[PDB]
Amino acid sequence: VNPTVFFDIAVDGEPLGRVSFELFADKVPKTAENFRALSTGEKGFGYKGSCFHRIIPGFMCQGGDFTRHNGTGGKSIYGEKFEDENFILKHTGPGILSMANAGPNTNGSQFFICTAKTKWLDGKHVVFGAVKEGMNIVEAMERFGSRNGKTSKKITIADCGQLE
Ligand SMILES: [Mg+2]
Repeated sequence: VNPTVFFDIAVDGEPLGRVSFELFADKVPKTAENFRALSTGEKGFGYKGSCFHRIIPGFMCQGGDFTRHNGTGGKSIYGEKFEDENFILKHTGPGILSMANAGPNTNGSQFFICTAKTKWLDGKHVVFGAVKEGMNIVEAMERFGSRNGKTSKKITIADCGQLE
């Protein structure tokens, strides 16, 4: 069954709300497993405490760089980076969870949550999940972003893990 993960989002250290995702392990097991493990923190490193360093209203919220917190870092549980598992799922609208990357086969730990349909990313970024609960919290997060993605407040993952 597809695992479910949650993020407890905070603004400047204050709780904002919880966001949960369903990970499509049935279609992209390797990619889903990477995100799941990073969320539980079972490997000794992960998303807990990291921030969303790039938030662009009307486009997406990007995070996952738990090593450099600026988009230059992050790593997977399979090594620094791993292959594009497949492009079965498309960016069909708000709530889509997809892997950020630096070109073909450079998936690490960085990911983004779409806040709109972004078809031009199809075939370029691997989609592996979708917001299940808390899409309103994701939209709320946009209020702290900007055209170039720079955030006006510190948006962090105060806590995360696996549900169900
Ligand atoms: Mg992949």
